[PDB]
Amino acid sequence: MPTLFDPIDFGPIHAKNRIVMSPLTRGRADKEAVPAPIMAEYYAQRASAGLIITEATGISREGLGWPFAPGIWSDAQVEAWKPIVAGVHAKGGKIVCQLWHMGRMVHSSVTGTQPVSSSATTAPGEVHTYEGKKPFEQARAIDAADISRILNDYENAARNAIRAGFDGVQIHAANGYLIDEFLRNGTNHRTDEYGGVPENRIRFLKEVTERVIAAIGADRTGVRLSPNGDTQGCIDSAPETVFVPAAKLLQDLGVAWLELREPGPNGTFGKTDQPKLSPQIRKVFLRPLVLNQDYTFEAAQTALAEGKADAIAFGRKFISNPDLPERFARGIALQPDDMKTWYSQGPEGYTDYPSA
Ligand SMILES: Cc1cc2nc3c(=O)[nH]c(=O)nc-3n(C[C@H](O)[C@H](O)[C@H](O)COP(=O)(O)O)c2cc1C
Repeated sequence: MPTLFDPIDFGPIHAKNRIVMSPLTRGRADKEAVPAPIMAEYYAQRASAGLIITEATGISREGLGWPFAPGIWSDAQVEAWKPIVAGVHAKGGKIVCQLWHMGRMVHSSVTGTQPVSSSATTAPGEVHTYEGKKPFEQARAIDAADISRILNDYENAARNAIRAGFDGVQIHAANGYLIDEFLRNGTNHRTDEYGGVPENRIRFLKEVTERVIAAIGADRTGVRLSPNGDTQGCIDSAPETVFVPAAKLLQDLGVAWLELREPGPNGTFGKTDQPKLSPQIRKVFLRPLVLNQDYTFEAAQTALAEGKADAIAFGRKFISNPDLPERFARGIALQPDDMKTWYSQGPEGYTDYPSA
């Protein structure tokens, strides 16, 4: 019954439509992870999205490896995010901060410390640094003092997001970052209460989510999961046995909304033959369910008509179509995105894609 053009409530967040801007790392902050003024223009250009999910935003230096990505642990960062968020609100938009701990996906040259993870494992390929790509480093398996600290960092980051004026947060529990490295049995080789059976592998997600909810409210908390397909060396051998229970826990804790990134067999941002778990998750998580990856306008419209999702998040289309909702409403061709400038430092390929 819903179309992409119909409004939706994400908890108390009143979105004007169901065309979500997915989280996109762009690397237009400074080397100190403080947002830069150009980011205000980039997000204001995209304020017609029913909801913007920010680029992944580091909760701590330990968890933030991506060159020129922002953080939200410090008041300098909070003060720089304030005008960015204000410019979206002034255009009638809504925006949530995606809270990031990268886990084993960082390089020590950026963070100053060894990568941390569920287990002492190594991501495949090479990692981005300020001196170019380097081999990934084997992580260290976090202990109870580290868990306490990391929970504190999620708590503080969530508080700071609200302090900056964000409408809410999304916990980044996807794409082979720290939480995902606990969830999936390909990365989690722990012997303690955080390893082994699915309820143990969900425990870290549970504790992060509980601490964010206690800080800012369940109704202001969303989560992203990526249940299916290897992403950055992280895969589960039987994802339904951990991700359907994870989604149910989130439902029971009061989490306001859930986004699933789901590659398919012919996916163009990763691909996989692991089946998509959205149909099973839709039956256990009953609040707004946002799906993502490879959606066209007609596939998205059909998903909402068939009750498969309440909203769809678009990533690459929002890179090059700041006015994606208007282009869809008006049948205007979608401008191609320039992959060479996804992660570069310029305004080129960032704030210089025109609106219709
Ligand atoms: C340049 C770029 C940066 C991205 N950064 C993030 C990110 O910060 N957080 C995240 O959860 N996903 C990130 N993603 C994944 C997207 O949110 C999205 O899942 C992906 O682009 C597929 O959806 P699409 O087919 O609509 O583009 C990124 C994708 C791209 C292309």
